[PDB]
Amino acid sequence: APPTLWSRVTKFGSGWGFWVSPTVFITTTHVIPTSAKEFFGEPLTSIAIHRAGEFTLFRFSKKIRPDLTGMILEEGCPEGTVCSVLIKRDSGELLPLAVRMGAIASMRIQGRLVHGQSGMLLTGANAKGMDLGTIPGDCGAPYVYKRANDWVVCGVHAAATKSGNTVVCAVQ
Amino acid sequence: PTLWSRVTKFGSGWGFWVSPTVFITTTHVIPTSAKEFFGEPLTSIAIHRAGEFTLFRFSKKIRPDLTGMILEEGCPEGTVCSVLIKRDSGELLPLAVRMGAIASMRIQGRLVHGQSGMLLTGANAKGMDLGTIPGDCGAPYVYKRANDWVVCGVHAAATKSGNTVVCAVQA
Ligand SMILES: CC(C)(CO)NC(=O)c1cccc(Cl)c1
Repeated sequence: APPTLWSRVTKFGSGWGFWVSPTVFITTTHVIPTSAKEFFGEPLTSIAIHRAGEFTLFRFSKKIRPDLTGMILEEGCPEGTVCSVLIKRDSGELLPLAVRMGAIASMRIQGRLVHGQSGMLLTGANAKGMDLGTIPGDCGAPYVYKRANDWVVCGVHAAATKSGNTVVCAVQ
Repeated sequence: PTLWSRVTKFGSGWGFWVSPTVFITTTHVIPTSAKEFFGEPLTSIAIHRAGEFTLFRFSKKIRPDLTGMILEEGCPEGTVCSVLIKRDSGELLPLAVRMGAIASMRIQGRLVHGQSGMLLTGANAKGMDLGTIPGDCGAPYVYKRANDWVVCGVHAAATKSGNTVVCAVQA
């Protein structure tokens, strides 16, 4: 995946978030530190927060990442789209996991209720474990795909089944 | 402890540590001029070649951090293998491959003998981290059986799509 998409993937709370633009940062609601009152040197009172279930968007009143171009964020993607989930792992290792995207879904995963766009990993027979599949610390990683001219981000990693291929992308 | 630590840059492609002393790769990626590999004189290395499959056995422990894994001659038809691709970018790209019969296949004008496979990414336009490229040769084919990982061969070739592949196998 292009270096300019990896540069946007930022370690955050118990997981990750993603810079859509110099002023817009997206993440999974449950990775946000619940005590936090300051983000990137800005107080809460200078930030517009848009929350839909497991999807959170932060809009800043100054350019926090002026090195970046604004890119397209969409509310999920068409059924059958193949996306990459841009996962960073132990020691500048980059893991762009291939996922075939499905229907909007509500599920119960490890007792928790989760809603977003479902998908199936295309990495192996079963993706149990960290070599072929996701771990809890991957939450907030972006789902991206190429419209063979440009790249689109269509949501953030919310949950995965224990012993399975199924993942959920939280969407705007 | 990870399978990915076993995938190592080698010659024009990659190879895989099966054990502290056993390394497997694709015959055509191996340097044709060498007096040592991994600091060990070629004098003390056993080389077993079968077509596009090569196994090296070293006289001392090169990777003492590793346990020995199961190596088999291919896998049953219908098995969904993972090809463990490493890229010079720093990307790790595990891709699902549905495995078919052992055959001699015509791939970009050459005959290649090994186990056929097709990627589950399928459609085409792999210009997205969705298919193989020539520099990926020697990457291992693995799958989970019970609690056990099995390595069943090495990446030897692919069609122009990068979606129809050949896994070179032992013996
Ligand atoms: C990435 C950092 C170091 C900063 O955002 N993460 C945390 O400080 C963190 C992690 C887990 C839980 C809570 Cl409350 C905070």
